[PDB]
Amino acid sequence: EPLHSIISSTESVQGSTSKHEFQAETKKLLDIVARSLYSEKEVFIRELISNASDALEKLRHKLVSDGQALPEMEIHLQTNAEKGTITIQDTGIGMTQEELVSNGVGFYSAFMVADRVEVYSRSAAPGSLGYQWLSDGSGVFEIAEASGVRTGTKIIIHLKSDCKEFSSEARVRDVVTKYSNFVSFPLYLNGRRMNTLQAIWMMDPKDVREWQHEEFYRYVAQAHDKPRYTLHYKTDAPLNIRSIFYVPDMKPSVALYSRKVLIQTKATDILPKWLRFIRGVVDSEDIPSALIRKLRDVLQQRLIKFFIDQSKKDAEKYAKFFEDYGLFMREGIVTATEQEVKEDIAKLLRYESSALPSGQLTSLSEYASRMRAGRNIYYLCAPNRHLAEHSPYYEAMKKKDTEVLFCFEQFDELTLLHLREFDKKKLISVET
Ligand SMILES: CC(C)NCCCn1c(Sc2cc3c(cc2I)OCO3)nc2c(N)ncnc21
Repeated sequence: EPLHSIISSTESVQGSTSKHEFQAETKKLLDIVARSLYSEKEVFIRELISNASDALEKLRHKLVSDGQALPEMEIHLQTNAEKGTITIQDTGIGMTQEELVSNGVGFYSAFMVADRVEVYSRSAAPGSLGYQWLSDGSGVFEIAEASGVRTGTKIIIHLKSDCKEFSSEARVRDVVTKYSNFVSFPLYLNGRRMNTLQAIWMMDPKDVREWQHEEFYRYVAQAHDKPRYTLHYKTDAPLNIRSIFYVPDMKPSVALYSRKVLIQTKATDILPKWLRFIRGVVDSEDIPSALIRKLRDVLQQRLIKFFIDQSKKDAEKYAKFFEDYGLFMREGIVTATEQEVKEDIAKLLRYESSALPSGQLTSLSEYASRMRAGRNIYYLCAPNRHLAEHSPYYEAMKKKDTEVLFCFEQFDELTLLHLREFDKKKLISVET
């Protein structure tokens, strides 16, 4: 068995610790984080991992920048049921003495579950001394020079009396696989490797290719088919977004990460209700019921444009897509309030036309681009094609030289009825 242990008692303090009042901001902040900020107390494990990752990254960066060799870059967790402790060490960039004295606020979440926190840290900088940092989370911490400290940071948590659960390996394992499956550096628990998954949404879209997208699709959608559609969307311009969206090839939710770190597996609010058929992940740093709105919209127009290009890249596959998911588009159109929201989604609708061969579809805008200036969009629900063609109501439009849209289902017609008007033109039935 591949048992990797890097965690042991090498640290010793020769002198005495100097005592140290928190600054008036930090006392209140610590209590806010430890007693209010988070709703689930397990997330401390999450936060401490995040920090660890960060440390490691800038270490890595730094070294690769200076152009020197890379050491072991790992994150280790150790549980101890009888000392009743949980420990997290990283071999990343450490903390200088000033960095410890002065100030990664997620760290303080540790005091949500601990009644004493014990830290050993040593900067990666050349000729850096190790230091010990101690605190009961009141208003007093202690600082002392320590020896036998490895480069990086070791955080030892002495759990509260009824928080002993986080000294159990099974519990901690569950928490880890829950929030930290996609950690960017190798993570071990009690000697055993945990994370195997690659946060492929952080990648460059050009560097990810099919088998990866399939693996991840099956992961987040918990499915066995393949995605029929794939949109890898990165942006920094409006807000920060690293997202992947899949449309299942089976005919009939998105996870919210930030930090390559899970926040909610069921982010139903991140996409509009009519795009609930979409699978995948949204990763955004601008995420602490308002900005989620901002993001939800941003994703909505992004996805709409996506499906439009999909139409104009492969109209037959998109035709099938409209047959399998048009339900959601009609629902979303009727559901919308502001008009051109309705029209935006309406750009995804595909219907048969009198000026098109029976079987072929077009959109409203396509229709309009052949609509001779002069003002109205004509449609008609018949049971089938040839019945619409032989409707007197249409045969009044045949030699009147006008194109007419053909619906074959009541929900389509109700949709166009609700829509009322689309871009500088109203939708009228030829039975009016
Ligand atoms: C390098 C440092 C300036 N980055 C700021 C975040 C501080 N920090 C943190 S959060 C933190 C941790 C503390 C602390 C204050 C913070 I904020 O006092 C006792 O230990 N974790 C780090 C880690 N594993 N490696 C390197 N730095 C860490």
